[PDB]
Amino acid sequence: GLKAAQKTLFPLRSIDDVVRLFAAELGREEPDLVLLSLVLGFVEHFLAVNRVGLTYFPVADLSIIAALYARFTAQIRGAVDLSLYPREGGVSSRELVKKVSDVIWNSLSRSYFKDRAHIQSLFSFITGTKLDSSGVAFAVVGACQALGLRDVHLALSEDHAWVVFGPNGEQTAEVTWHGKGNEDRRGQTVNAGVAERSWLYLKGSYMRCDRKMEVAFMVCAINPSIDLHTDSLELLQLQQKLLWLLYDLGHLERYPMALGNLADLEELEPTPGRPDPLTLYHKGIASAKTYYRDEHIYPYMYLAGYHCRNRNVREALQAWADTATVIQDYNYCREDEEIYKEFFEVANDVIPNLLKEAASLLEAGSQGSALQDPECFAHLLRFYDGICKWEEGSPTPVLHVGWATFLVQSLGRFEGQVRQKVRIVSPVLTFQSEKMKGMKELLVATKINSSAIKLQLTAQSQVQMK
Ligand SMILES: CNc1nc(NC2CCN(Cc3ccc4c(cc(C#N)n4C[C@]45C[C@](NC=O)(C4)C5)c3C)CC2)c2cc(CC(F)(F)F)sc2n1
Repeated sequence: GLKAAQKTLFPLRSIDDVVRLFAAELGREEPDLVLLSLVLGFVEHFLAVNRVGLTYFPVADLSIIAALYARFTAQIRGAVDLSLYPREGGVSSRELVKKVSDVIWNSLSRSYFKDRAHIQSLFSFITGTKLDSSGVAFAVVGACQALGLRDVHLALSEDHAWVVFGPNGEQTAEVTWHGKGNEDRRGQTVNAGVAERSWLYLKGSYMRCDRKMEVAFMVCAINPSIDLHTDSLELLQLQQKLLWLLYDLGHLERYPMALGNLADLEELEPTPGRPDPLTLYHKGIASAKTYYRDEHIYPYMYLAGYHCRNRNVREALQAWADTATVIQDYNYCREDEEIYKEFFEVANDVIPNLLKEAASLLEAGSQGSALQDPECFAHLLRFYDGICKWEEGSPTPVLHVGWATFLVQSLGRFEGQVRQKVRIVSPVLTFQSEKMKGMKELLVATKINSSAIKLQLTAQSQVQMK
């Protein structure tokens, strides 16, 4: 509106007052995305971007928030003439979605760093004319809500955002850019990306938000970071309390990564009487299995990262094996580089460092070490197997020799007597990838044949002539 009922809690003087506003909006037929994003962006600005003069909490006065809200609605309503886009059947047209996208896009500053922190909210859009990639998609949805377009909703993969709209909510439209140096596809469907089985479009198992999930998205989008070394405790608390509010209302049920975010916040500062982080990570994985065909990678990464921080090598390896079992059924496509980077860093930095410490602890007499557990060797092998299977049939390759030395080193952290205990069948493990099937006979030698492993992992045809 803003409607009278939306104004009664102002001024917001504390974290808890912001939570009360979110609770009130989430109890309405349609929570007001523009109001909520402006409030979060205002408090984030004064808690993380500029803390000069902060004494407790940046009071959000109604006059200030209402003026920002009016700037947004005036910009959208003045620029989008709905009479040019008649709404057949109470649903929106592709041309109307494209117009809203164009209005947001054309408002942005001509040159700025797109990966900056704190450019996600409508506060940033209004005051700085800057948005990050997914911020543009959220702003399009908020503008559509402000215009009365109840069918336009945010769609989210694990690395991109777009909109759904139209009859039955069945149309898709790109509304923002993805990554750096890719060609704009605004206004097009996501069908080519779904059909090519890229990770970017999740084989179609992406999130189709309702309004409550769009509120969850903006809460996950809070960025508490003040600088590289410092987070705002106030914004961490706000994000944590808002995620618990959403959790209790059922609005995280279909949002795996939000459950992982909540688990990470609980690990940092547990809330008495709430579930443990592990329970929450497992709920995020359950959500992905239940609603998204177990086609998401990050729920397992969140779990693996917790185990890795807790130096629980066995369960970290299991969770990484599970990430690879998801990725194996994708084709590695152009624009999937973010997930390639995660696997590369896990394989070639994180696992090596974890196993190096495990080896030192084993030398010092550790008992029950992952390095003496053949099931942990099997998890390592299953991790590589899924990456090799991912590569099969893909338009771009995954493995190269820069992976091969780390594989040889990690395999060799397990003594041959441990490695011998895994039965590879066509502790028991079955390989899905042809690369790992051919590597089987190299996996039990006391001194692994490093050159042969490298040949098998990279499918290198030849050794040096001379
Ligand atoms: C909360 N809601 C939420 N979150 C989203 N993305 C989150 C994805 C996970 N990251 C953290 C992160 C990043 C890498 C990690 C782990 C855990 C592990 C593990 N193991 N790794 C791999 C590592 C270990 C490494 N190296 C040294 O340690 C990092 C390699 C973790 C938790 C934070 C953002 C998105 C994206 C959307 C699409 C958009 F809208 F944006 F278009 S919607 C949306 N919603």
